[PDB]
Amino acid sequence: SGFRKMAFPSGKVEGCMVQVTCGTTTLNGLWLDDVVYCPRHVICTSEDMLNPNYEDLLIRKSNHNFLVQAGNVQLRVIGHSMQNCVLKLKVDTANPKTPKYKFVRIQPGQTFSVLACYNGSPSGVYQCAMRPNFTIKGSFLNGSCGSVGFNIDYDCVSFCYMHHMELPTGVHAGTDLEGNFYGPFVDRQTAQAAGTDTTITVNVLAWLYAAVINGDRWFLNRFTTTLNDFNLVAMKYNYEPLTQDHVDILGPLSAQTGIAVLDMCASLKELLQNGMNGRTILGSALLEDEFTPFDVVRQCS
Amino acid sequence: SGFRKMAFPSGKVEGCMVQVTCGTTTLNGLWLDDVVYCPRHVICTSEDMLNPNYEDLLIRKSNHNFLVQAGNVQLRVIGHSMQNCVLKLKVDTANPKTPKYKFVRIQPGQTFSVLACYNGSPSGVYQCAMRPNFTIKGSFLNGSCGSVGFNIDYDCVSFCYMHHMELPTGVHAGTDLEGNFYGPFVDRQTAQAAGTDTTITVNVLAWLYAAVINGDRWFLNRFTTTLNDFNLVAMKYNYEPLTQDHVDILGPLSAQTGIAVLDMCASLKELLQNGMNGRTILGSALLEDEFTPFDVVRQCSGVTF
Ligand SMILES: O=c1[nH]cc(-c2cc(-c3cc(Cl)c(F)c(OCc4ccccc4Cl)c3)c(=O)n(-c3cccnc3)c2)c(=O)[nH]1
Repeated sequence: SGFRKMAFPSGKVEGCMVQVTCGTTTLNGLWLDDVVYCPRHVICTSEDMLNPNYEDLLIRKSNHNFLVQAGNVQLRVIGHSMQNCVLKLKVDTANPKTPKYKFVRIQPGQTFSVLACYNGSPSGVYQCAMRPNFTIKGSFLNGSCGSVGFNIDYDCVSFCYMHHMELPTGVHAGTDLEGNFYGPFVDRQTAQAAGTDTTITVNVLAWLYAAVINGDRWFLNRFTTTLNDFNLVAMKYNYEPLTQDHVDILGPLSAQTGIAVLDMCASLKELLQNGMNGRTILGSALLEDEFTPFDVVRQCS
Repeated sequence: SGFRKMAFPSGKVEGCMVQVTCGTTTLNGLWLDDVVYCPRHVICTSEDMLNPNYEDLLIRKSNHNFLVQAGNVQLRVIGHSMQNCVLKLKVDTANPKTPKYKFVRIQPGQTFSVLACYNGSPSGVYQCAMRPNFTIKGSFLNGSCGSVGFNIDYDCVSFCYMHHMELPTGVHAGTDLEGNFYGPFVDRQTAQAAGTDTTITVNVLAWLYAAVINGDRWFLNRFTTTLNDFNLVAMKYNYEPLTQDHVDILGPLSAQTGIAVLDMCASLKELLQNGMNGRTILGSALLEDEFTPFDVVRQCSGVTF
């Protein structure tokens, strides 16, 4: 029993983290096979940041301008190329610690673990969700760019996020491992801001089911709702609209507990209306939206 | 910026987890050098766990009763012995992945990372605190016994917890790696409950500093107070006492932030007696007590391993 926000064991990713330096810029890279992946803004100077011409800056670079450092070992860069916002550094030796891996691009609402790193060295690991506005609410200091987010399935690491920058509001933006940003963001210091954040409704419902599975029933009620009536209400609380696909995703948990999805939706509407009234659910005084339907079956009985 | 409940990276410990079976019981063991550590209640049957005589159960067992699995490899047990509530299984070959490590006993209010495993296979990692009532509010399913808790200092793993059982209320109880229980519990299937719990005051203060560091500062006020003054109100609310040791431990955060520790205690005193309005702190409507002052310094300054 019990319910914690749980990250994946970080060992397989720890064995891939290296340090990458251009002039006075140092950040992290991901060393898989004979390729080191990192953010391309490592090649900028602070004078470039406003309107960097990345292709012009890269053409001027030589292999030996890139110092890659794995532990004590300096790695020899034998080639370099650019794919979208990610720099790809060919090195002369394959990482022996390379795990089974794949690059995946995730959807808002999906969760993953972050291995926060500085100077190629892991600082800590924590569990995150991609927000509906395509940012993540991470914990990132200067030097953290190139830290990656991942899930692990059996023994295969799926890389889904690389950290690139912190927006002025204090949240974080980055790319998949093919260098395409999540969201309408670009890697230059120009005015940009995320959409209004919203609550990940399907994740909240999944978490209410987890609470029922662990024995809390104090928030259930006798009501049911239509999908459209629920969305009309939830959106007035800045909750994401719920789709029929979300309703189908919740099938298993609704079966396992004997509570229809639109019954649970009625409970959610009432919680938004009344609050918690001094009580908690799985240890939170707030409705938690960073557990997926999949995570709930993962952690739960 | 940002502030997250953050665990230590778990790589050095993942390489030590193995499976241990006696009869129809399977749980996790910790493989360091040529010794596997795990809970001694692995030698108990159904009838045994109601009132076990462990030395007699262990006498009757022999090396080949212990089935030890390191992934697909199998370790040959060449000796067995007990230290307190932990079983020590000597194997023929040393773990090549053994990290620099030591065994430590922690204090209530100290935090650590838990690597929850099943069938010797690590599954998830999370951060938690040793409660003042010597329980931990973990998340374990059947088969998690033998999972460990640890801290990393520089390059050295400090093992501080081994998981033994779930209590009837859903909180968890275990030992240090020398098999000494945390709190007044026994490894036997009998009625047991934890004492009333309290809030780790120095950790709440540290968390308030983390909120200020991150720009959340509506709760700061003009007043100061004193330990004797704060502690009279605090104990009323089931809060641990604040000691001069706690104040000096916060000095770095006060310094980094410009808010003196006795000034911050005036803020916490007021949140107790008034609560929060409709407001949150670092996105929480509860007062958070599972971050130590060192945790906040390490996270808000970038310390790596
Ligand atoms: O040697 C190194 N130099 C710099 C960094 C670094 C760089 C950035 C960064 C990168 C790019 Cl491309 C930007 F457009 C950018 O502008 C931000 C902004 C300002 C006003 C309006 C819009 C925007 Cl977006 C910033 C960064 O956000 N962080 C960083 C800091 C804290 C947390 N997480 C990450 C680090 C580093 O890690 N190492």
